[PDB]
Amino acid sequence: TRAVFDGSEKSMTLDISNDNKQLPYLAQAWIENENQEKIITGPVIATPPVQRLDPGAKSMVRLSTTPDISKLPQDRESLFYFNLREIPPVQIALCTKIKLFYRPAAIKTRPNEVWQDQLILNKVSGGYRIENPTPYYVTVIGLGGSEKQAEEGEFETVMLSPRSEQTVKSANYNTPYLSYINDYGGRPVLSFICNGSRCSVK
Amino acid sequence: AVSLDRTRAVFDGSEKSMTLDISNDNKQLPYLAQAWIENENQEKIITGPVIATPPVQRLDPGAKSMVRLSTTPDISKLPQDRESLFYFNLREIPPIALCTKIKLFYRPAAIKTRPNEVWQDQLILNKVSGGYRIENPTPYYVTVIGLGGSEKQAEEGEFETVMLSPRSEQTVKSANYNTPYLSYINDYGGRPVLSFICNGSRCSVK
Repeated sequence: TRAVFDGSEKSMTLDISNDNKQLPYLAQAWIENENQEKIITGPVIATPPVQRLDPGAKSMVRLSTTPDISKLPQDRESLFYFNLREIPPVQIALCTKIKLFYRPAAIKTRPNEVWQDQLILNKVSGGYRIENPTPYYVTVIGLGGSEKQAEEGEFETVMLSPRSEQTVKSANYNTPYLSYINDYGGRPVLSFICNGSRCSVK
Repeated sequence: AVSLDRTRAVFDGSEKSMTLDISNDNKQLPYLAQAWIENENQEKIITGPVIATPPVQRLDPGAKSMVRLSTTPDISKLPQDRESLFYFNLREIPPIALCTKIKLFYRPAAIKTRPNEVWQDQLILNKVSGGYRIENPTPYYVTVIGLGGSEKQAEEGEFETVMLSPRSEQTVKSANYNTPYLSYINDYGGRPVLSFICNGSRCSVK
């Protein structure tokens, strides 16, 4: 659901398949920027745009970077979405979107480093203002009053941009807990300790 | 699996908004429903002039809900003498999503119709080589769902559904019937069948 790249490889292929055992499908592929608008001008592209996949048949999509990848900020992450839509040739289709995180080598991490423990919760009316002081995107799943309640979250509540703040509507908890998705797809839980209006990771 | 209450919608421009019912038919798991508007080119618009709220909502197992469609003040820049086409989109997110797209016809208040008013009987069928050049001289989109040499064939026969835009024409491949029968879908989901009389290459409704 997420791929991190640094632009050292100009191309990548994804394996796609028609999982429908009976009908043929067209598979449309395209890139969107972080605001989820289609971009056909780079700096990440996908080919081919369209292709027919017969029942049970396998194929691939090629993702490439263009020279304009180097005009992106080099001290923070940039986000793209790879989109796949499958429609038989009320329109009902299968639609997938994978998050592509452009992570410049200047901000490459070590595997035993957790930047997500720098999140701050600010107690505001009707919820919290979360600060992400890091150069990376932080995908939050659950926010609760216990590890259990944070672990139950089934969806991505909010996604925090590099070096940013966002307000989320939430009940005020004495002991706030939040789960996030890491680079490997896991969902660790953080516990916060509050001091009046501000809570930091224990 | 989130489902919609209808397959097509008409936005009555004499109203400020309208609502669409959605329901989570999965009784076991919760889903997120993401809703957005597209323009006639199937391009996403998030500023107006037609908006869907909320953009994203949580549906609990078996829950029912709704999506509200509203106009911004920019809606007054669309043509007021013809309908405009938008698409209403719905994406379900499981805890491999499904995406539904219906047509949203925006009908300005100036061309508001009476409930038993028919305009699809103003289509003109022109016999061209290989078929018919169909003209829609009205301010509405008209969807033809069948064409044949009898009432039976217009309804029973398999036809490629063709949508005509306001005040335009489209050519469809077909046999040359002496007396053509055309079927369309109205705003109520009815499927009336028209019969044409051709004098020369021009056919109009009896």
